[PDB]
Amino acid sequence: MIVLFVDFDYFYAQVEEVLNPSLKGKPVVVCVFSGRFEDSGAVATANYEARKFGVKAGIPIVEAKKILPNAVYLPMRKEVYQQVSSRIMNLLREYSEKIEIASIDEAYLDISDKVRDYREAYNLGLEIKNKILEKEKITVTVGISKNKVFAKIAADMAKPNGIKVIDDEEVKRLIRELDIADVPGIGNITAEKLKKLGINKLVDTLSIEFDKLKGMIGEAKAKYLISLARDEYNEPIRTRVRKSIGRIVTMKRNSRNLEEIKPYLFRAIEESYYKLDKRIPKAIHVVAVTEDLDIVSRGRTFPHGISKETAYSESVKLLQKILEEDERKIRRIGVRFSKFI
DNA sequence: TGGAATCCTTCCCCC
DNA sequence: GGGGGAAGGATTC
Ligand SMILES: Nc1ncnc2c1ncn2[C@H]1C[C@H](O)[C@@H](COP(=O)(O)OP(=O)(O)OP(=O)(O)O)O1
Ligand SMILES: [Ca+2]
Ligand SMILES: [Ca+2]
Repeated sequence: MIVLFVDFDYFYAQVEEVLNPSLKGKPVVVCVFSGRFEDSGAVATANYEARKFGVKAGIPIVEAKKILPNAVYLPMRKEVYQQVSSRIMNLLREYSEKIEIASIDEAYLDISDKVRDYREAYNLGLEIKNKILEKEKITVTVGISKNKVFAKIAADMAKPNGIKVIDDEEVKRLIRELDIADVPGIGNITAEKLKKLGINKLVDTLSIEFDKLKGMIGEAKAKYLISLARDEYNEPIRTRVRKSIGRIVTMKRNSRNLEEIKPYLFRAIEESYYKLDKRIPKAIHVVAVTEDLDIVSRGRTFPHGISKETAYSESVKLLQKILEEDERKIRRIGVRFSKFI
């Protein structure tokens, strides 16, 4: 099996660059302004000229501004990047039918049939990078290996504007060599839990009683890691299905007054129902980010779909449960819909 | 900030 | 005991 993975370089900033080419060469910061004070919000992403000074996804816009007061700061336009995304995904379909769209900027391809080895794959690699650059003026990084996980690791190593092959000899090398934190699916919380068990490299996973692993990081993530370390990971490329739709918004001020929270909640419902587009959910969840940035949710599944009218009334009940059961103020409020007919 | 998948624990109903 | 589904969270990208 041969998997080819594509990650679109600094994606939101690059689209902004493409749509306004004068940006190129400058540091560009795509921001999610939250509207509480001037420059409240976070950075969605930044191009490389900004990242090399620490300006990156996650940091507050006020912090980015302190480091690069003269960078170019743009509000995020998700819809635009999304439409550009779709176009690029279409290009890749013309290279394989088996395609796993992982994110707005990530896709895996099963090119087992279309190619014979890591020479030919490298070429198809370049064919694709070039086609996407030609048709869309967008640079991407390509990772190629024996399974998804490694395909992605290859890309991470080779970015930006790279293309990289992790063969079999390297796979075996990285199983011993690679820091387990750099393995997809392993965040700060799992990486620290693995340190406490002495797992610092993928191979260490074999020096443990399976139940102690399951006991710590959970069963599924334990099997994941073990199969990887055993050169045995082999999950297939599959169409991912939209299972949930929603939208959460930031309120100007933290609050506990019901009538103060409702309009944000209603706006959240509205945007969500538009996004549904002929989809009909039987589940609603009201989600709230408390003032200490903790996340509380109350929900309900119906035996039928939910009309906009029903969602309005039910969301207020769930919002009321939340207030009744959590004493903190609400920072962010919103909804998810799920269990589509 | 923020969308959404996947997972995990718990509770519950009931053969 | 365990299938089976909900609910509320935890974790990740
Ligand atoms: N923490 C975040 N907050 C908001 N949006 C994000 C965040 N991280 C990523 N995104 C968005 C914007 C990104 O361009 C896009 C893809 O993320 P990602 O693949 O990790 O990096 P990137 O596209 O910005 O470039 P690169 O992979 O070269 O670092 O999704
Ligand atoms: Ca990318
Ligand atoms: Ca990591």
